Amino acid sequence: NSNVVTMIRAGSYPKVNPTPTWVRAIPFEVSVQSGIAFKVPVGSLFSANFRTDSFTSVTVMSVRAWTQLTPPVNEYSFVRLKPLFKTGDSTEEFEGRASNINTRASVGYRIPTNLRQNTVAADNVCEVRSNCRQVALVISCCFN
Amino acid sequence: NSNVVTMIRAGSYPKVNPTPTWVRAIPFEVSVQSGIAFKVPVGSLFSANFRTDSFTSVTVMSVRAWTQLTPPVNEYSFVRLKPLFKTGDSTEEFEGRASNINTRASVGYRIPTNLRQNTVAADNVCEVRSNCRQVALVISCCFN
Amino acid sequence: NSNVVTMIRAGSYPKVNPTPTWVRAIPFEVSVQSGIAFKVPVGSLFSANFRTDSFTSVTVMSVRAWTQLTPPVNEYSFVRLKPLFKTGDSTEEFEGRASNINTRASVGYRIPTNLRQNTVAADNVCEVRSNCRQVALVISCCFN
Amino acid sequence: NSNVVTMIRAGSYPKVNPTPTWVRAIPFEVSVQSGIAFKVPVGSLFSANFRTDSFTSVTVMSVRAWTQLTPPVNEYSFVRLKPLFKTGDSTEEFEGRASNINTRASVGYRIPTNLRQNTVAADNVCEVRSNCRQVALVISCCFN
Amino acid sequence: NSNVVTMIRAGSYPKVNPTPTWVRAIPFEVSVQSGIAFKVPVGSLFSANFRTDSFTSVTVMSVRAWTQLTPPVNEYSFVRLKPLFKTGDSTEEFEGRASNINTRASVGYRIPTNLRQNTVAADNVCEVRSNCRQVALVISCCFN
Amino acid sequence: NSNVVTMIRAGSYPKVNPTPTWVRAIPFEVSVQSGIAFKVPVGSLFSANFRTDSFTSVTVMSVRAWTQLTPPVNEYSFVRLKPLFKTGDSTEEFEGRASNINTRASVGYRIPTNLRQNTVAADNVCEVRSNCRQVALVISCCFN
Amino acid sequence: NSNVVTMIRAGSYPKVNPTPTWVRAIPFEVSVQSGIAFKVPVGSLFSANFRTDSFTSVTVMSVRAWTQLTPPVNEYSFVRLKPLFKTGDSTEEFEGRASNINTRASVGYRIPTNLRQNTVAADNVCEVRSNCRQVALVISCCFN
RNA sequence: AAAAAAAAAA
RNA sequence: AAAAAAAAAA
RNA sequence: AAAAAAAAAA
RNA sequence: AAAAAAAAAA
RNA sequence: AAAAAAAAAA
RNA sequence: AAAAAAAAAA
RNA sequence: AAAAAAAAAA
RNA sequence: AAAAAAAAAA
RNA sequence: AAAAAAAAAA
RNA sequence: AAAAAAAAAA
RNA sequence: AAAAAAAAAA
RNA sequence: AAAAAAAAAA
RNA sequence: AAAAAAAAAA
RNA sequence: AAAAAAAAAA
Ligand SMILES: [Mg+2]
Ligand SMILES: [Mg+2]
Repeated sequence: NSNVVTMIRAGSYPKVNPTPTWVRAIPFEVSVQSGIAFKVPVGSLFSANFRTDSFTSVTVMSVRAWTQLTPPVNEYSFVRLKPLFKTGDSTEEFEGRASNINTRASVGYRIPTNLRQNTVAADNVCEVRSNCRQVALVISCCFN
Repeated sequence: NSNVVTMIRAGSYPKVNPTPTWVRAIPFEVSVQSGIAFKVPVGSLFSANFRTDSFTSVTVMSVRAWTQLTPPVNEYSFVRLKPLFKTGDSTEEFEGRASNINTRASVGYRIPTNLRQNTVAADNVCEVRSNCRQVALVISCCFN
Repeated sequence: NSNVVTMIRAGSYPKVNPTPTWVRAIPFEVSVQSGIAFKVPVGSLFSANFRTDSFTSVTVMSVRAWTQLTPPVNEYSFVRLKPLFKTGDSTEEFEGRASNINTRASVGYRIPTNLRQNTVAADNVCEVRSNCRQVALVISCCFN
Repeated sequence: NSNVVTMIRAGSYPKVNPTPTWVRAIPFEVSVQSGIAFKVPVGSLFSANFRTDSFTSVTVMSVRAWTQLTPPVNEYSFVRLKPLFKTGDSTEEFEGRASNINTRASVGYRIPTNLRQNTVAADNVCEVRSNCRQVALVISCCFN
Repeated sequence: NSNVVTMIRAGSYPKVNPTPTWVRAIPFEVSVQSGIAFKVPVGSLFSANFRTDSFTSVTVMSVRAWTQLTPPVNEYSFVRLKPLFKTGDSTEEFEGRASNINTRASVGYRIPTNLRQNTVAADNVCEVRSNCRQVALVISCCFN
Repeated sequence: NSNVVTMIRAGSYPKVNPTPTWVRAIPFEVSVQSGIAFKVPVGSLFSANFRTDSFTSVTVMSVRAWTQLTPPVNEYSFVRLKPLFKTGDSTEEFEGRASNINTRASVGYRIPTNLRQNTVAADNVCEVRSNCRQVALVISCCFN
Repeated sequence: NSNVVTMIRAGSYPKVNPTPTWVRAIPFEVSVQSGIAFKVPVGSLFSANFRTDSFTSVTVMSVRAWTQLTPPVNEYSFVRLKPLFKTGDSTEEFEGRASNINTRASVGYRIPTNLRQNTVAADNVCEVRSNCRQVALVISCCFN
C-alpha cells in the first residue's frame, strides 16, 4: 500500500450535510415497581451519554427488554411489554419468563413499517411490567 | 409486509456500547489572508454543529478544499494544501487552480494507513494558502 | 525414524538474533473500585511472571476482559472497556453484562493496524469499570 | 517515430505540486567504536549530497548495514542493528557475521506498516554495534 | 501483515547512487508583454522551490502553457508557443485560444526523442506570446 | 481495512498459560584451547541475554558449530563435535574443515526424537575441539 | 535500432517535384461591421505567414468560422456564412449562435466535390455577417 | 492497460 | 460492485 | 479505423 | 501493407 | 531466412 | 533467442 | 531417484 | 510447500 | 511478474 | 516394496 | 418447508 | 449472504 | 483452512 | 400459488 500522502483530483463542491441521521442500538435502564406499569419515555433516548443530544426526533424500529436485578424469593424473573403509539395504543402484552431463577427474563417486539413515524421526547415508547425492580432496554432506532 | 407489532424472541443480554464511533464527512470554512498560510486546527471538527461535541479524538482519512469566495480582479482562484503530522510535517504543496475565473479551485490529499493515528483538538491538520479570503474544506474522518 | 545422531552439513554462519520478538496472550488481574475507572498500565505486561521482563516495548493487538469476583447482591456482573491511546483517547465504552448472576461478564476490543504502535511501561492500555472488585484481562500483543 | 515537434491539445489547468515526495535508497557511512553502540540520527538523511536538503521528514521502510573497514586481527567482521522508535525502542539485535575474514558482514531489518510514521532530524533510526570502525548503511525510505 | 520488525538477510554491498535522476512536471509562471515574445530560460527549472537546485542539466520532454490572468477587454485569451533548440530553432507557432472569455487558453508541444538532449541554465526552452500578462507553464522533464 | 477500534464478542474465560514454551535458535561462543576438548554446558542457554533466564529446562534438537577466530599459521580451520547424553555419551566425532584458509569451518549434528529429553544447567551438550581459539555455536532447542 | 549511418543501395534517378501540393488548415481573422456582409478574399490564404506565398491557386474544401470578439451588450454572438462561387453564388446563410453570452458562436460549411475547382487571389470564398467586430476563420484547403 | 525514472519483491 | 463504521437478519 | 496530400518501406 | 508529418472523419 | 566476425541482451 | 555493425547466401 | 554394505519389515 | 511452538480466525 | 512514489498514455 | 545406519551417484 | 384458523390475492 | 444509515471507490 | 512471530525443511 | 396475523412442526 501507499506509505505517503497522495493527491486527490477533487472536482466540484459536493452536496453536504453537517447533521446526518444515525442508526443506533441504545441501552438504558428503568426502575419498575411491583404491580405497576412504567411508561418508558422517548426522551430517555436523547442524551449526551449516547451522543444523541443534538437530535429532537427518533424513529423506533424495535424494542427488547431484559430484567436487570434479581426477582423476589421463590420466583422466576418475568418482563412484559405493551406497545404504545400516538395514533392508538396496543393491548398486546408480550412476555418473557426465565427458566432458571438466576437468569434474566427477556422479550421484545418489532414495529412494522406502517407505524414507523417519528416520536419526540414527550412521547412514550411502551409500558413495562416486571417482578424485578429494574429493567434494561435496548432500543433499535433511527435518529433524524 | 407485516402491518402489526410482532414478538421478537430475544435471548441473552448482548454486548452494547452507548458511545460508538462514527465515519463522517465534515464541512467547514476557514478565513485565509493573502500570502499567509493558515493552520487548520483539528478542534474545528468537534462541535455541536456537526453532532460531534462528545468526541475528543478523530482519525483523519482525507482532506479536500475549495475556494469559497471570488478571487482578486484579473486572477483565477487557487488553493494549496500542505499536510501536517505530529511525527513530522510534510513539505508537499498540493495545488489546484480554476480554469474559469467564475469557478472554484479545488484540490485534496489522502492520508495513507501508516499515518492514520488519532489527533486531538490542539493538533493541526494542514496548512492552507489561497488568493481567496475563505476556503471550504470537507474532511473525511473517523470519530472515536 | 532415525534412532541415532546424524551429521548436518552446515554452511556459512547464518544471520542470528539473540533477543527475538514474541507474540503472546498475557493474563493478569486488576483491582477495581465501585464507580471509579481504573487505568490499566502497560507496565503490567513486563514481568518475570510472564517471561517478559527483558522487553521494554509492546504492540497491543486486542484486549479482552472478564469479571473475576462475584457482583453485589441482587445484581448481574458488568464490565466496560474504554480504549486509551497516546495520540488521543477514545470515548467508546464497550460493555458486557452477565445473564446469569453466577456467571462472568466479558467484553473485548481489537486495535486496528493504523493504531498498533509501540507502548512502554508508563503508557496506559484502557480504562476498566465494573461492579465487581476484580477484573481479569487477557491481552494479545507482540513484544519487541 | 516522430522526428519533429508535434502539438499537444492541452485541456484545463491540471492539479500540480512543485515539491513532491521521493522514494529513495540512501547510502552513507558512520564511524563506530569498539564495545560502544552508535545511535544513527535521522538527520543524516537530509543533505545536499543526496538531493534531500529540502525535506524535513522521512518515513523509513528498511535498514541494511555492511561493515566498511576490515576487522581486528584474527577476527571475522560482525554488525548488529537494534531498531529504535519514538513510541518505544526495540531490544532485537539483528546480527550478521562474515564467514571469510576478508569479506563484509551484513544484516538488515524491515519496519512494518504499523510503525512507518514520519521521523525528523532529531530522531534516531537504530543503534549499530560492530568490531569494525566504520559501517555502511543503505536506508530505503520515503521523503515527504 | 507483520506487526513487528523482522530480519532482512542482506547479501553483498549493492550498487548505489546518492544523486539520482528524477522525472518531473514543473509548474511556474512567466510575465509576458503585449506583442513581444518572451524566451523562457532553462535556468528557471533549477530551484530550491522545486527541490531541483542540485541539478545543472535537464532533458525536456514536453511543454504545456495556460494563460494565467484575464485577457484585455472584448478579447478571448490566446497563447502561442515556438520551440527553441540549440541545434536550430523551430518556426512552428502552436496556438490555443479560449472559447469563453472567462476561461484559460492552453496549448502544448512534445519534443521527439531525437531532439531530447540536455540543456543547461543559459539555454532557452521556447518563446511564449500571449494577450494575457502572465502565462503558466508546466514542463515535463528529466533532471540528471 | 478497519481504521477504528471495534468490539470483540468475548465468551467464557479461556484456558491460559502465563509461562509458555519457546522454540529458539541460540547463538553463543566458547573459548577453546589447542588439543583440549571443551565441554559445552547446557547452562549457557539460560540467560537474560537470550530472554531465557526464566527457564530451567531445555530440549535440544540440533547443534551447529563454526570456528570464530582464524587458525594457526599454515593451517585450515577445523571443528569437531562429540555428542554427550545423560544416558550414555557418544563417540562420534563429526568434523568440518575449511577449504580456504580465510574461511570458517563448520559442522553440526541432529538429535533424534528418541534422545530428545530435557536437560538442565548442570548437564553438558557436546564436546568441541578446534585448532581455532573460539568456536561459535547455534543451538536449535525448545525451552520449557 | 541502428546507431550509425548505413548505406542505401540507390537505383535510377527517381521522378521528382521541387514544388509540391500541400493540404492545410489555415487560421486567419477578418474585421466585420454591423449590418454589413464582408466578402472574404481568397488572397488572404497566400502569405509568408502561412508558408504559402509560393502558391497562386488553392482548392477550398471547407470553411469554419468563430466570432473572435465579444458581442454587443445584452446579445449573444452570432455568425453567418454565405458560400460564393465563380460559377454562381449560393443564397444559403448557414448560422450559429452562442447559448452563453461569454462564448463564441461558430458555424461552417463543406464544399462538395463537384464544386472543388481552383480559386486565385482575386476570387472570394464566402460572405460573413456577425454582430461581433471580428470573426476567426479556419479554412481547410489544398494548395497547388 | 501499457511505457519511462526512483524503490522494493519472488 | 467492492471496502470500512452503526444497525438488523438467515 | 478509414480516406486525401508529402515522405519512407517490404 | 506498415511507419512519420499536414488534413479530414466515425 | 540462414551462416561467419565485433557488440549487446534475457 | 532476440537486436545493432561488417560479410556471405537463397 | 537409483546402486552397494549392516538392520528391520509386509 | 510442508511439520513443530505461541498468537489469531472462519 | 507483482506492489509503492514521480512522469506519460489509450 | 518400504524404512534406519554407513558409503557411492545423477 | 409443510399443516390448521382468520384475512387477502392472481 | 442479504437489507438500511454515514463514509469512500471503479 | 488461512494469516503473523520464532524454529526446521525440500 | 403467493403474502400478513394466531397456532403446530421437522
Ligand atoms: Mg574468496
Ligand atoms: Mg460556463
